[PDB]
Amino acid sequence: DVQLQESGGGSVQAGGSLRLSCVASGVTSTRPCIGWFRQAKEREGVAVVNFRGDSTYITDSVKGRFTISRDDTVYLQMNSLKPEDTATYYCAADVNRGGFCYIEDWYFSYWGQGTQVTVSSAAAHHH
Repeated sequence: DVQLQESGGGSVQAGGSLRLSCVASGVTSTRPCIGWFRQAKEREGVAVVNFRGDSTYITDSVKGRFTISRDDTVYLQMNSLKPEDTATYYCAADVNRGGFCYIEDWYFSYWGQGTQVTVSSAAAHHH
């Protein structure tokens, strides 16, 4: 199996930033498309990146604040965070599309355990 190791979650204030990472191991043939998904509600897409670094985002609003990049190690840089960005973030892999990507979860067969991201309003935030 492809194995996915997530890191970089935490608790921040609204307007803050976090950088998630996902490291894929167990890749023996096709390098995977790596995607980030989140679930606060149903699971939803965020962004995906193909084996050569080309990215696709769920919406323009998301693309304006988050950036996905690839070194099989992928980063999701999250800026200008909204309270509503609070969720468990999951990385996922698709090795059945030649290394290329779709944004939808039904193309992904390997899932990380999830990493919690908590974004608090100014009134609620404590270090």
